[PDB]
Amino acid sequence: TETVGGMTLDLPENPPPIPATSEVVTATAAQIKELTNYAGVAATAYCRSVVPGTKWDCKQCLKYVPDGKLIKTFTSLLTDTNGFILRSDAQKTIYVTFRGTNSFRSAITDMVFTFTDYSPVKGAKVHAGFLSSYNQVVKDYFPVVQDQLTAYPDYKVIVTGHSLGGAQALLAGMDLYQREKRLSPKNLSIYTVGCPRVGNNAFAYYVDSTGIPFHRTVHKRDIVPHVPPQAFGYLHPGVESWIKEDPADVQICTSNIETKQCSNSIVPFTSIADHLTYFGINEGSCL
Repeated sequence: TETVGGMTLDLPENPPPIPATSEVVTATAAQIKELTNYAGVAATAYCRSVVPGTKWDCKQCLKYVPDGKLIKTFTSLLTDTNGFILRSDAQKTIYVTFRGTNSFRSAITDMVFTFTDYSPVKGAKVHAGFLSSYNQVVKDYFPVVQDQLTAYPDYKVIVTGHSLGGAQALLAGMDLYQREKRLSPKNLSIYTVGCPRVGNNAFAYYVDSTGIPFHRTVHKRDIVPHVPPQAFGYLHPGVESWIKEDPADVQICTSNIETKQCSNSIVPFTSIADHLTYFGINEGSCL
């Protein structure tokens, strides 16, 4: 079938098997568990009972944050960007979670690569679409994170998303770092699953300079972390955790600028199907 940026949407038959990986370190069980748990939280955003239902009783909800309390949900129609803030007293965590559209295949096939300037950092540019969506939802969530952190000032803030939601997560994390001075690398972290590239080289260097931990989990041959194209100027910051095969073969490329050794090693034999499951958790349909 079809390609985007030279990469398949549907996997051929007889793709080269995924090549063995021998810096790059195997994730421990504990690290896998933690990536899994925040992948699960990200998955709940696609549940209509959560947004806009405003309940926390979904399957992955009670599995990963059993004592969760929804503080706020929000939706921007124009790009179908949705999210929530949730607090766990048991885990001492304030969660900021986002998605974009659940129409994944069209979203990738129609995506346009145009940059807008990233105004906090001269020379830095981010995908114009992602940034417009962010500028809609920031009004909804930012005051609420400030308010919860005032009320629970010892809690950490975890920002998580799948797919286009991962783009919102990273933009939120950078905004929180910029404007909420009570947050730093000690108490703020960003986790994503199937995150596309979000900005240019300078944006990526900036993100790395903040020291805010940005985790990019990528599931086997998932196309989405490979768009938009590097050749257009885009570059991933963050540390890639690449699920090659569960339950134990998850490889960490510890460098904070994307490398050739994790999921970029399977390009251009990618798939949209691989975008839909992370650690056995369905991402996109609340299954």
